[PDB]
Amino acid sequence: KLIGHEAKLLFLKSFQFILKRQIRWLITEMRFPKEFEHVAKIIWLKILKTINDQPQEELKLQLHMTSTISILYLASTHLSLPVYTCDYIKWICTAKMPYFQASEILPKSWRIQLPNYYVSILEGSISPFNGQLYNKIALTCGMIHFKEFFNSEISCQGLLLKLV
DNA sequence: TGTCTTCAACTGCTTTCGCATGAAGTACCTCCCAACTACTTTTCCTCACACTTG
Repeated sequence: KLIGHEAKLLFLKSFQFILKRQIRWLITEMRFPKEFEHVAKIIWLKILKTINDQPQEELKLQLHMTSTISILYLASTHLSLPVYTCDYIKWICTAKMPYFQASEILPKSWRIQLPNYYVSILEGSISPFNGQLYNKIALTCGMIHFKEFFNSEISCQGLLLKLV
């Protein structure tokens, strides 16, 4: 229950946390050591860097339901473990991600922090339409300047195998 | 003009001494309160049309 800059800071924070919860199920899910974990962490560290700069009263960050998986997606590609469609279907099928419902938090309290303008608009709003999902990845790459930072992006002779 | 006589209406009382065990007048209006559903609210997000090229 707070509006403005600090409302945003915790909106920020909550976004912070669920992604982390997302990542660890990621590790249990695939089991691809420190590596998957730390690359994902700095990726968002890098994402955060940008958010602070256009701060003042910049509230454009309200990253979407898709922003988080785009993050995990790009981090995975850096590593280049899998694929997108496969990942998405697997995730929906097993709810592997905490993606669809945002009640997890650890907030009970973050919830009450008045999901207000933001945190309420977090965790599970709706399912991806048309490019309502590849477009975000591009935006993340732009903010990220991801291609310079990470090697071999979108690759995978494994998607071909998956497909045949 | 004067005195006597009756009847009926009204006054006042008819154990003491303690526990009990207190309750209860109050109508007209109400604003507040509690409610169900619908509607509205704040912040955020993402795409779209057009113009110009050859």
